[PDB]
Amino acid sequence: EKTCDLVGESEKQLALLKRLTPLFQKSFESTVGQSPDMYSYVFRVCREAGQHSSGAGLVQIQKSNGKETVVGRFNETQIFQGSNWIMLIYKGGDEYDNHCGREQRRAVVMISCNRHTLADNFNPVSECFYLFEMDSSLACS
Amino acid sequence: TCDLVGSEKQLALLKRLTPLFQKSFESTVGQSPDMYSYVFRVCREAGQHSSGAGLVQIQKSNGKETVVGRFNETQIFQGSNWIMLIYKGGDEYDNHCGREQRRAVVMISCNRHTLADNFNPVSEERGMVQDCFYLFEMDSSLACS
Ligand SMILES: *[C@@H]1O[C@H](CO)[C@@H](O)[C@H](O)[C@H]1NC(C)=O
Ligand SMILES: *[C@@H]1O[C@H](CO)[C@@H](O)[C@H](O)[C@H]1NC(C)=O
Repeated sequence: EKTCDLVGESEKQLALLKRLTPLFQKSFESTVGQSPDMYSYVFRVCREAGQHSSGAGLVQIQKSNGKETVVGRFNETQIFQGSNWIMLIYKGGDEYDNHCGREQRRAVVMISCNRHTLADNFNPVSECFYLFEMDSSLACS
Repeated sequence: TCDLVGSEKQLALLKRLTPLFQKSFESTVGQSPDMYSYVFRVCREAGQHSSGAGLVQIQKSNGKETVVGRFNETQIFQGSNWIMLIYKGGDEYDNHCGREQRRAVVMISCNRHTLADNFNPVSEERGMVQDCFYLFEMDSSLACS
């Protein structure tokens, strides 16, 4: 019954967490790259993404063989709300092998207000920083 | 002007933002005594005592300026209806957040009715320090796609 664990205990962030509950059971996926280097990014809200990555909230899957690399874990979550957007952050991903000071990967998902959908249009923006975006009326105010 | 921490993509993005270079943005948050004024500029000096600052925090009680981020260390990304501008290399925290260098993150949302407006931090000095993250927002049709 594990959900998001806030990095630190902002109640403003806990309320934000309850506001996104409607997305907890949805699964977001997007595939970029081209054969044979196609990678599938699967993202979940406060639930585990991927098939072999316990605690991962967003994983990168090599389409060729299904090898999973954790980008972020929902047990190290941060969440902020702007005028018409919500920023979700998952820390504690797998460390880089020979890049970025070999630091733990991290996922940043920019959820934009879209009054015409509860959830949709998830995709990576630019892949020491993994940026993604998606639309949701939940990020509307 | 801005110095990328790089990318042709961010370079085009920097030029796409030129229309905002000579404007200055300010927003004051929190109430007496501990009120703070945040001054933000695009690829241009924002501080009065802080050289190379892209975004500064001014303690209103005494005028102490803190560099939140420098434009000589810029990063820029564009989403569907937003643009994320990042200024790293701000002054280090004194007794918070591992005493690491501050950085400013500004979320520019698409707004097809203003070239630029509604600049403000997403939280107050207090909350921002607690979260070890200085996040700001503003509107601009330049962030529209
Ligand atoms: C998150 O969960 C992972 C499980 O592998 C653990 O290693 C890590 O310490 C946890 N992070 C925190 C700070 O809770
Ligand atoms: C940015 O400028 C400051 C001087 O104010 C300097 O300390 C820092 O090393 C510079 N960073 C880069 C990108 O060279």
